[PDB]
Amino acid sequence: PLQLAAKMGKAEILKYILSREIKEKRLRSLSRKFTDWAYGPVSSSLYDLTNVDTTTDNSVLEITVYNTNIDNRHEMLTLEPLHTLLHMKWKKFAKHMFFLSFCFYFFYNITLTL
Amino acid sequence: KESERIWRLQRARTILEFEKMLPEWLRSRFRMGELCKVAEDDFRLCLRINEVKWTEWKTHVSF
Amino acid sequence: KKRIFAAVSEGCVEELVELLVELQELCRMHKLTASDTGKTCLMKALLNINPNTKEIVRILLAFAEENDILGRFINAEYTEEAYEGQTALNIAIERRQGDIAALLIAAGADVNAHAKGAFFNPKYQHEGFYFGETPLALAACTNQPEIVQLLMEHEQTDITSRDSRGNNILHALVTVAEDFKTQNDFVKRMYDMILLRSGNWELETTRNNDGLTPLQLAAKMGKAEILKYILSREIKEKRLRSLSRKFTDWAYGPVSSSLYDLTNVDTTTDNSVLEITVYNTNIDNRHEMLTLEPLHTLLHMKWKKFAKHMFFLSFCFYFFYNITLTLVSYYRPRLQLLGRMFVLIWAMCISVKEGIAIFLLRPSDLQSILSDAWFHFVFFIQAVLVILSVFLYLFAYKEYLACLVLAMALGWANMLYYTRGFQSMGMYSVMIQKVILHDVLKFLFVYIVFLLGFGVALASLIEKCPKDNKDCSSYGSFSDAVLELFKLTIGLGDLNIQQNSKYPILFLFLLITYVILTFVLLLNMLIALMGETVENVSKESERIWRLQRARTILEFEKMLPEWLRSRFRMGELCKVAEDDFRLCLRINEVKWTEWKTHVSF
Amino acid sequence: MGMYSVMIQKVILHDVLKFLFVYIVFLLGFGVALASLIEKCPKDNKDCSSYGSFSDAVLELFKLTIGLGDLNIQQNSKYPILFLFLLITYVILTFVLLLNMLIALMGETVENVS
Ligand SMILES: C=C[C@](C)(O)CCC=C(C)C
Repeated sequence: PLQLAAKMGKAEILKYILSREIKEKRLRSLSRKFTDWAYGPVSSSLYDLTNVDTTTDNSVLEITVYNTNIDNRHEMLTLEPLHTLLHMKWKKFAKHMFFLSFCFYFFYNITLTL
Repeated sequence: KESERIWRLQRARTILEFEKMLPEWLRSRFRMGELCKVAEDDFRLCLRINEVKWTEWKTHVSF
Repeated sequence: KKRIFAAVSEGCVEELVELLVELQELCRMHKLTASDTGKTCLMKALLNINPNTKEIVRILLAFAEENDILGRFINAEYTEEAYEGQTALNIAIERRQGDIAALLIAAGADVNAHAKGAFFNPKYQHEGFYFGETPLALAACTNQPEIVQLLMEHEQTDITSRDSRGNNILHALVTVAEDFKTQNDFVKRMYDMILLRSGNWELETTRNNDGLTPLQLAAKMGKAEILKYILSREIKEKRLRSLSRKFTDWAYGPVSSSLYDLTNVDTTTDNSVLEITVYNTNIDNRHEMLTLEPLHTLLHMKWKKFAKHMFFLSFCFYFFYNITLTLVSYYRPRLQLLGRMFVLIWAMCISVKEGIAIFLLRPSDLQSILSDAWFHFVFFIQAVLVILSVFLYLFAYKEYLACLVLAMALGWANMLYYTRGFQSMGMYSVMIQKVILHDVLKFLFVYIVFLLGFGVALASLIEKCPKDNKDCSSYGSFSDAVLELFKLTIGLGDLNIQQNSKYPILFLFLLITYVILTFVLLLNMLIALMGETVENVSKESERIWRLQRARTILEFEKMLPEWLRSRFRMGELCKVAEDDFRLCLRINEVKWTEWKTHVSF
Repeated sequence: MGMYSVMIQKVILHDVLKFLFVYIVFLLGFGVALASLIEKCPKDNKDCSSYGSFSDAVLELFKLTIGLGDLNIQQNSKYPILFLFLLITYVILTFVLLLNMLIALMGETVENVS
């Protein structure tokens, strides 16, 4: 149902499931977000990436990034567990490699011109 | 006001494409380790997030 | 040890009443804390306020006072590299719990406990939470009126206490405000309540470690509503009349005579509020803050008394210098040496005047090269061009003509800086400086990419002419092809066919593709970009022009010498009745709309 | 047609005049620079230079402002690179900046005027 809500385009259901916090001890296992500590305006949320990170098959991030044809894939991509995942993925890698690809293509194009 | 969505989605698709380009041995850049809070085999693989909401806190504390 | 922690984590009262019966029997110093970060069970009970919170902390403090340790570890220290300064009272006040905080205060806690830490003193706003690092300022920051009344109505509450940053309570209240009013602001009313309840003037005279009062701090940080409240703070009570800045001398229907205070507002002291609010454009909120009455009338009357005749004098001097620079080159031999020396004297004067300015500026104002920093560069370049061209003129060189021609071509285009006097042309000039750096640069980069890509393709498509006279090909090099493509980009011609190219169809196809990409795509979407930009700019450029004129007024004020700065404001009040140290300003302002609305109901 | 006529009388006095003043400033500044850049012709027949006076340079700059021509190079100028650079700068400032923001100004004016 998580991947189905991401693929079909239901933004509010995906937002609710990805940030589902239950404070009851009996139903704590049915949760994905845990607040480690809260201090005024700051908060330490422990989000769950069981099927969200693109390490499994047909992950939620890959599903929500490769289905542009429904057009609702930015208000859905701006959700916290996806937005911070893409941002930190872009910080750790996929940015030095993007500049490396640009440098290789620039050298190839200038040596094709010369 | 709409092209910002398309540029952000294009950059996200570029990030995912570069992620898929990496080999299996180089994909050791995974997320935070186990919770240990599940207390049943600790099969979870979570992510630490320290997010700030100054506007939401100001509105909540105002009332 | 962990049993008590598990008891306080989820509020297991029965577990703790069993533990306080079992533990002390084995006891007959007690390391009840976590022994690694200093987190005692008091905090661990108080981060998560479970429904059973009163009795558990009550019996815990009863066990503490039974062992004669209640007065020892009540001010427990969260000794960790991030916090390093937390106590039980701080967490109790934060968690919106006043009863427990009242019980802790009655039992005896550290009222003035500095919570000095790296997380508590963030480098930026988003890095952490800053609340003044004191329980009193924390109670005032997190909208807790009952708790801050309890904290202030105490004996050893150090109200005039400054934390590691040197911030007072009012500095902390300023730093936690908002640039725009949310219509439900509590920091302003808590500032008001704290000011009236305690402190006369030393509470607001205390300076930050940066050297700022709460007034200057509110002006620098960008808090417009707090600055508006302080600059127009009127108290009608005789006991608290001294804590006021605006006094209404007389009111007559819609007109009013407000006696505003300029103790630290006029730019006669060091780091004044007017200079602070006019030299910090990078926060962008410096026109709705500059439009406040004690600043707006100050800038207007400063512009009336001076800084307007001097602006016209500067324009006249630059106009005469530019016209006598033009007439020297145009009337040059292929009697009038006074002009030929006036250019040298004025170029040297403006060169050193721009050199000291180029050395005294900060790198912060160079962002987006909009905050009156580009014009200094162009003025300095023109000045150095004139003197260097004169230097090569005296040395009997040859390159003096090129430098002097560029100098006078730059000088006539530099007269657009002096158009700030008029509002209608000021809008046009600020639009010039905005669109050249926002939309024209991107189009220029894209078109340059499309130029040097098609330029080398057409240049490499055609070989040399059979006669080798370089006339039958019209594209014999890269520079020639670049110029010939740009000429047809303008629309002048030279797009005909049969240019000795071995592939006339491909050459024609590339020319048509370049024509489409430039004339139909880039030259048209440039229209799109500014067209969308101006609809947002036409109501925003007024702020930039007014701020530029205000910065010009302040710069001309700083230019005046000490003896000529006798144009100060109105004299002493004599109403303070204590040494009459005030230096106020008479203001007769009219509010017909406000009076009509007030009298209508 | 009354709407068209009142729009004529409004925009000529509101937007066209400011653009005309700015462009005239940019014309007589570049006009004397290019006129002073080139000396007299060696044959002294006033045909190899094409910029022999201020009025000639003003007319020849305005002609290429319209888009008629006469922007070619090697006009007997002692500094052909500087002359070309000044011509390109004038072309940018007129065709790309002033002629385009004039479009911006009436474009914003008419939405309030109509
Ligand atoms: C307004 C400042 C400008 C646009 O850089 C003028 C440039 C003119 C030259 C270099 C001759």
